[PDB]
Amino acid sequence: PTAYALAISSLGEFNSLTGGTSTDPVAEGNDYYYRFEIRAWEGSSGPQTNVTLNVTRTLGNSTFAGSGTKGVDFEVELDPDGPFGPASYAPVLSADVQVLAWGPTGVQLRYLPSLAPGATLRFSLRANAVNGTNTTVQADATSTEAPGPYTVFETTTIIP
Amino acid sequence: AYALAISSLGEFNSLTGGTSTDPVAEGNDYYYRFEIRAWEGSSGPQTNVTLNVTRTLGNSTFAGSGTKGVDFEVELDPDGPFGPASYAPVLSADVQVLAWGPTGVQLRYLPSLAPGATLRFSLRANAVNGTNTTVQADATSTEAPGPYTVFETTTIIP
Ligand SMILES: [Ca+2]
Ligand SMILES: [Ca+2]
Ligand SMILES: [Ca+2]
Ligand SMILES: [Ca+2]
Repeated sequence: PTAYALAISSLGEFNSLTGGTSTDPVAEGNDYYYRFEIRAWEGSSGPQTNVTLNVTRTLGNSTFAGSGTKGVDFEVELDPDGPFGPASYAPVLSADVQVLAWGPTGVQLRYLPSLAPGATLRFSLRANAVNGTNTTVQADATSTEAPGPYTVFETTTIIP
Repeated sequence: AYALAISSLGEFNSLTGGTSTDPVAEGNDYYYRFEIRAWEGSSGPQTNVTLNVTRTLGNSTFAGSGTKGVDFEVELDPDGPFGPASYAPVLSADVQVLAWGPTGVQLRYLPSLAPGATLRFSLRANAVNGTNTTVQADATSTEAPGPYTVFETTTIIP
């Protein structure tokens, strides 16, 4: 059997930090947002601690924007019962997310509360579009109990 | 003149609608969803818009022999995010299945894809193992060869 497991998925690119519509391609000089989901297995023995997202630009010239302010540069929402219950995504408190790194090529965010079995976190991250070459980002999820690696690669077409 | 985009939408427990999944338990079916999106600034419509999906890691397989409405679905949103028209299924004859096997599928949309329009592809897979499945999805057209590629990953509970 298995004690703990995590999943990651890309949801694509968006024109707003929360709600709004999907985009890609994006015109050079515009802000756009990446969204990723980290999901705890419903069969997990208990809560998972130090659930971390690490996102790095691998290709292209788009940069993660700003200095890393919650509600502007990034947002983290918790769906407490995931797809197993009718509770919706809601923003978490500022004190629940630690910004371990925030730079143009790389961000790292840790969720401090434990993540219950079946619960899902949605991360939204602001980028600045630059160039006529595709931007690719690698997104990696870990917890103390489930180190992974769990990795996706999302690609954005930037119109020059 | 022309440009295309691709995005992963993650994994689902149904071919259309239902809810998001991942992790998946071994022995269950699940569905990958990908979107190909024509640039709204494109000169004209784009022909032979193709999705190629291949397994890069793990043991999960694309399921069945490639029957529309069972193993895969293609939906068109004719104005994409720029207009309030929704996704609707396309006719069986609008989608050419160039390849369909356990490690690889290739699907071509035969009508031309208008500037700003989006295609959403759903593909049935069989979950096997205690190692992550990774799939590579590539989009191409005649006028925007790309290739444009994403890599989506599924946790399989053994
Ligand atoms: Ca996934
Ligand atoms: Ca819920
Ligand atoms: Ca994309
Ligand atoms: Ca629409």
